[PDB]
Amino acid sequence: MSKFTWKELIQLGSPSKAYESSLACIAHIDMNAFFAQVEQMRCGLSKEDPVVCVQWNSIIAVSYAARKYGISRMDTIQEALKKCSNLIPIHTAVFKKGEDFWQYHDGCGSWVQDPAKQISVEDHKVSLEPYRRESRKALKIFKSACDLVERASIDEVFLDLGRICFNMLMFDNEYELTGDLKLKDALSNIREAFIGGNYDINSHLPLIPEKIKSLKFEGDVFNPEGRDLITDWDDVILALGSQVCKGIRDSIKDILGYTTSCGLSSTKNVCKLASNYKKPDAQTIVKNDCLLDFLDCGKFEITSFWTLGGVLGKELIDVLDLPHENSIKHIRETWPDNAGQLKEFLDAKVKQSDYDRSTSNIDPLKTADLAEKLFKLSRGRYGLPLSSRPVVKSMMSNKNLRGKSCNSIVDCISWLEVFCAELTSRIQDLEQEYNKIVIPRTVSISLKTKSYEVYRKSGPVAYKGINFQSHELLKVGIKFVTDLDIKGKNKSYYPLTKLSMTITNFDII
DNA sequence: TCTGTGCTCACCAC
DNA sequence: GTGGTGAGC
Ligand SMILES: Nc1ncnc2c1ncn2[C@H]1C[C@H](O)[C@@H](COP(=O)(O)OP(=O)(O)OP(=O)(O)O)O1
Ligand SMILES: [Ca+2]
Ligand SMILES: [Ca+2]
Ligand SMILES: [Ca+2]
Ligand SMILES: [Ca+2]
Repeated sequence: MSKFTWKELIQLGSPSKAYESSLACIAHIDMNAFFAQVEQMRCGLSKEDPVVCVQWNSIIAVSYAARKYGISRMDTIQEALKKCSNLIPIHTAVFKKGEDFWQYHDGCGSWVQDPAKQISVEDHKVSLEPYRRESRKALKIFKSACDLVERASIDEVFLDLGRICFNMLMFDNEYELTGDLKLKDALSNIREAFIGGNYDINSHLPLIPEKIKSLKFEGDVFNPEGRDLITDWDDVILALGSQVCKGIRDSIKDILGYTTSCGLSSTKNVCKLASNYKKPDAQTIVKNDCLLDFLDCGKFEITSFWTLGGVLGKELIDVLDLPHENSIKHIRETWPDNAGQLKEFLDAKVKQSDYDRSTSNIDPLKTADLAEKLFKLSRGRYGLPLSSRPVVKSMMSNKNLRGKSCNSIVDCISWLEVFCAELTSRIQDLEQEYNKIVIPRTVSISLKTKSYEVYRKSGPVAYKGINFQSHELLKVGIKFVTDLDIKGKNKSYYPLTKLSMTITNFDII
């Protein structure tokens, strides 16, 4: 008999509950050196070209070819050039003050000797739109290939591979395990059993068939301990996932040119670590059996977990007297029976004045949740559902001003054109994300004076029509900046040190 | 193979 | 209400 029940297997077929099954097959896919690849691709360059994406004098993304020279985000452009003279730095696109479009100034930048070809920080604003556009393309590819996709960030997704896995397992007559061997023949038992319907759902699954063990994982399977690859149905699901996953990743590579790193496990949190384990263009598979091996390999700490890499993670180091090293094993070793034992410990720790509820990130009421979470996380069995992102509350386009650039109403107005164009662009990236029409009803203009005093005017934006139009947003912005200018006469004001436009009260009609 | 004249977003103590 | 801040790119 198998460790797993029919109920846990069948649940993969359900988007709502697939993640809760210990048989969950989840993937985390992260674009390698994302802005550098998008610039590489746009400029017709190879994967092995040492390109660097730059903002002013900083490096914001470093291609894996560039990293062979010890270049990193830490280096300034000039520094990175001393490591590799053949470096290809590419500035992000920029808005020019007073223009409503961004553009690329190729062969320009602070590293370029010629004074003619610079991108002055004083007169320009970075646009990340090209990276947003590319991310959106990636997203349409992922969404086409998988019925539940979470957009974790601009270059990251989670995929719930449940349906695909389950359906491939049960109904896929195409697939070849080997020459003269197919899935339908290798899995005839469980497939006949499933259609048969004669199982009780809490009945355990039949033992995997010897013939299934020839099923190949795609990518790098992390078992330091040389465990057997396929011992149970979870390993069958994960292996099927890995194949499905490579194909999706090859899609991204073939349509858009981007390499990715990918983590495959039964859990999001573990997927996130695993995608990051090998870069670039690698798939890391972590089987449930190798979970402990993986978490204990020495690269990870309590602090590695998502939402525990912040101050809350620190408090947990202090509040559980955690070792600086091997803290994952530690937490599992200290409370090996159940969430309860650690919950109680937290409660006991809380009361003695080792801390005050003024600077604390730990909620006493919901202390169980924390204990379940850590207990689960430490064994790599804490499964969160994939979710969509919260609707957008506000969008701001800002410029921190240096110099005397903003010395007048017309200067402001020139910066406003840029903010307004950028915001208009971003409304659209959202209209396409939501496939619904999105209009902001309120605008706010803010500025900091020469002496850093804040001025702000906030109000409704009138549309002479049903459709949002950029020029209407600008018009209200102009009025507000004009009113604020009047407000500041004979007071510290110009030259300004900051100016921004924030939209809010989005109607998602 | 963390960082600064980065950039943005959301939260909640004052 | 929001500036300072925390967090994430
Ligand atoms: N500290 C930062 N400053 C500016 N831009 C950043 C920073 N961190 C990330 N970004 C931008 C540029 C990155 O290409 C993109 C995605 O971030 P991230 O995935 O962490 O790194 P990456 O894709 O550049 O490298 P990796 O291959 O390690 O994922 O977001
Ligand atoms: Ca990345
Ligand atoms: Ca990332
Ligand atoms: Ca097992
Ligand atoms: Ca302590």
